[PDB]
This record gives sequence, structure tokens and C-alpha cells, in this order.
Amino acid sequence: MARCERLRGAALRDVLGQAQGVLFDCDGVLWNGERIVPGAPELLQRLARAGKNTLFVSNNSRRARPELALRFARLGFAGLRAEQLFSSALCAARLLRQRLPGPPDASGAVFVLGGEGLRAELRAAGLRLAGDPGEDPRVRAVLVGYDEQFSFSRLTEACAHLRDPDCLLVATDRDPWHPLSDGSRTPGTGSLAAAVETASGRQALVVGKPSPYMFQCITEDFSVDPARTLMVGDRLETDILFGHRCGMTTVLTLTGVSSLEEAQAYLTAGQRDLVPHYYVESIADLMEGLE
Amino acid sequence: GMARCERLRGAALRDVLGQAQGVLFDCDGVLWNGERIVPGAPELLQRLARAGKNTLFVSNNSRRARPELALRFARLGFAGLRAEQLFSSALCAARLLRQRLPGPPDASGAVFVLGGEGLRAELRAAGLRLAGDPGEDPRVRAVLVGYDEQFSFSRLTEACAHLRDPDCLLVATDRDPWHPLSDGSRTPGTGSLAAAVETASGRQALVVGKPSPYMFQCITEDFSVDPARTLMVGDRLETDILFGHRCGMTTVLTLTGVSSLEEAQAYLTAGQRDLVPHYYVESIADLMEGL
Ligand SMILES: [Mg+2]
Ligand SMILES: [Mg+2]
Repeated sequence: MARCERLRGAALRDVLGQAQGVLFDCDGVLWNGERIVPGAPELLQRLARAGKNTLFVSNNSRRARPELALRFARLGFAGLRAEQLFSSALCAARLLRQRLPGPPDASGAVFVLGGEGLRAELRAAGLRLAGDPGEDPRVRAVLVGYDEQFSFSRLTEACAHLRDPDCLLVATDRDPWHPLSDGSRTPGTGSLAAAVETASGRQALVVGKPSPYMFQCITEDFSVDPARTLMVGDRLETDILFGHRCGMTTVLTLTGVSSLEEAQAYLTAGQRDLVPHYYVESIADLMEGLE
Repeated sequence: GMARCERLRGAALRDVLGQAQGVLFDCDGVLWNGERIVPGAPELLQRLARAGKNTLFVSNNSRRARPELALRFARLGFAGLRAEQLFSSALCAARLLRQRLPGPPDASGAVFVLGGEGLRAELRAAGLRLAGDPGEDPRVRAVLVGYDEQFSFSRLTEACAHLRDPDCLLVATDRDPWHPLSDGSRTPGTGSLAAAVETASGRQALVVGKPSPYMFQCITEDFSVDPARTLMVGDRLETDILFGHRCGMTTVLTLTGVSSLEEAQAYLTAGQRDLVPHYYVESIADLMEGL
């Protein structure tokens, strides 16, 4: 039962050694905007060098896997394989492919509330999209992602497709909002999904953290022992909660959304699924336990 | 206990109406559908008045300010209505905001409104200053969410920025999730927009319209209404009937609008008593036989 203790000294050395792998969130963890967290690339290098598997699990639905790979390299993280990158965009594409395979050749299209990156990810998996060139099939799912073009007319159109009870409703994630470098915030997919759910009378299947589906997506490709895996994230309600549901050890890093006082709040209220096992000021602190 | 969803007719119709001091009517789906009035509706109101029964009209439609709503009654054939009898969520939101924003005298701020011209006009009639109107724009001191066909991701972002200030109020005209259009499709309702704003800002909105009791408070500031001698007549179980139960009125479901008889009997069989009407009629025209 997590005590939100500061990981350092010998415990830090033991916990990492036992680890088969570390799961990292990206935003708030490896970088903030275009500023990387100092030490992070070096940390990743030393991890790989010590044979510890690294995967990246993000709720960000804006970037398709190729463009995510380029961001990593451009920001100084070399030697990443694309196979290591799991976004809500990617796993939503895969979930939708599997729920729509059906025997019927009469595949439909997905109506997407989101950007080019999310669309690209779905096309990469082989899905057809409403609004692409040519005839438009029957819309068979609405996908809600991070959608800067969100509009009343697009909400209305989403709801029309949803009047067909066989049309599925999927959301990339429910993050409510995200911090921007200038100090402001942008609404998250979770706010857009709440609108879509309310106007259509439906509940979405949610793909991203803290939904376990994300772990399912990851385990289709890699063998993961949750008991020997660290989940490292900056956000208690998505990263930590996810980690607990999957049985992983959880590390809150303090370079992002949540504060230690938010964690200690939850601890005192006994909501243990939101209490990290450990915390660090930044992921850089983890290196003292390595060589 | 009580509501049994009985058909109001015969002697029961005669008794219920005789005991009544007044009847509260919802508008859309009850007196009319789009531009088509419910046959008999104008006659009913007239006959109610001749019998000394008070009538008031209570609507969540946040689109027409009170002057234009009054002109609509008159144009569609409802004679003898005074505008003082019309209570929309727009009006009651303006009054709530006028109550809550008299304070630092002169240092009134502005209201940032997600909604249409009608709602804007209603707020201005109450003396409120609006962000986006001419001139400066005082500090924003409230966000109001209403029916906003121009709802957009950037405006949601702007609402959220005003709401970072914990002292800025959040009000919603109502939580209706969607509304029927004449062609069989639906338009998203304020409830869907409000859910987006609440989720992205981390706030709970003060809701003005039915089934919030605030709407009844707004009515009783102007008229003495004894809930025990008043009928609440509506087409929507989850808004009109719940409202009536919360305020302690007798509730009459009419079948010319959104909800069905079977939806009501389902609520009854399920023991959800606050969603079961005391009586129903096929149309409000049926009420006339009791006069
Ligand atoms: Mg993060
Ligand atoms: Mg109605």
C-alpha cells in the first residue's frame, strides 16, 4: 500500500535492479513543450545500456507514430524504435480495427473528431474515414480525440451517426485539460467526450490511461510483467491510477501536472489507487541508482 | 408515496383541475412543436383564464428573450398572455447573475456568454455588461453557458481561461442534453456544452433551469404560487416531471413531445418515483373536458 515516499539511496538502487522495464509518459516527464527535462536522454541511454526495456505510453492523440519518433530524435533521444511508442491514437486505431473486422466485407468508416495525426494513425491500421475522398461508407464508429476543430456543427454530425445504435462510440482518453508552457490550459479529449456522450445519450469506450485497454494494447506486442515494471508519470489520475490497475509499481515525477501535496492529499483520504508508491523531483533523480 | 402515472380524465380530471389555483406549462413539445401549435392549446389557456386559474410558462429554451417570446405567443394565436408570465432559463439566468454580481458597487465586471443574441439581449435587459460587447470589457466575473450554435474549441478555451479565477462564477441555463427538430434529427442541448465546460475547467456549474429548483424561486419572486395547488405540465420526464416533484407540485406528462408513456411506466416499475408523472394526457387539449 503506497506511501508516496521519496525514492533515493538504496531503495532506489533495489527498485531499479528488480525492474524488467520502465513505462514512461512523455509530456510532463521527458519534456515540457520544447524544453526537455534535463538528464532525461542520458537516463534513457543508461537504462537501455542496463538492458531495461523502455516503453512510452501517452494519451496524446495528436501525433501519428512516425511523427512521434521524429520528435524524440529531434529532442535528443536517439536509438528509439517506433515499436516502443504507444499513444492513445495508435491504440484507438487498433481497438477500432478489432471491433470492426467483422466478417462483412461491408466495412464502414470512422467519423473522427481530431487532427491529422489521429486520422493518419487510423489510416495506417487500414480503417477508412468519413470525409476522405470518394464515396463514404456507412459510419460505423465515432472516435473522439483531441480536436481543435471541435464545433457545434461537428458535435451535431457526430450525434447523427450515433442515432444508429450499432454505431460505436470511442474516445482516445478522458484527460480533462492540459497545461501549456505559457501557463494557460487547453481543454482535453475528456471534455469533448463528455459533450458527445451527453448529446448522444451514450457512454464511450475509452482507450487511454487509466483504462486497462492501453495495457492490453501494449501486451499484444510485448511481454510485460507488471510486478517488475515501473510506471513513471506526472499525473496522478491518469498515470498512477493506470499503474495501480495494472499492478505496476508507480513513480510520480514532479516536473509535470500533479504536486506532492495533491498526492499526500489522496493518501490522507485513503484513495490509495491515486497514491504513487514513490516520487522523485525529476526522472533525472533515477540515474543515481544506475551506472 | 404517490405518482402512479394514471390517465387524467373523467372525474379525476374534474377534481384535479378544481383544486388547482394554477397551471405551469413548459412550452416546446407542449403548446407547440416548431411552428405547429398543438391543436387546442390556445383554447385551453383561454378557458383556464375564464375559470380563474392562473397560468405561467416555464421554458429551458435560452434562445428568445422575453419580448420576442411574447410576440411568438401572440403570433401563434395565444391571446391574453402578459410577458411577465414567461419564465425562460435565459431570464432566470440573467436575474441570478444580476443578484450575484451586484457587489463591489460600480466594480461590476462582465459576463462571458456562450450563447446567442436572445440570451445576450436578456442579460442586457437585466443591466448586465457582456464581454465582447462594445468598449473595453471589464474583468470577466461570470461565464454563462447556454444553447450555443456557435460553440467552438477556441471559445471553450476562452471560457476555461476566465474560469481559472476561482472567483469567476460558472452558470448554465440548463442541462437538457439534446432537442428534437421537425425533421426527426436532433440538436445538441446546453447540457452537452455545459458538460464540456465543467470538465475542462474542473468546475461545477450553478444550473438555473428545470429541474433545478432555482427556476421555481425565480417564479415565486414575482407571483405567489402554492405548489400543492399547482399543476406542472411538461413533455420531458427528466426535466419537467422531476422539477414538479422537487417543487412539490402535481405533475402531468403530456404525450405530444419528447417522452413516452412507456418510458414513464418503465421508471415506475423501476421505483424511480421522481421520474414518474402523477398523471398523463395524450395532449393538453384533453385537459379541456374538465372545465
Ligand atoms: Mg503527462
Ligand atoms: Mg418541452
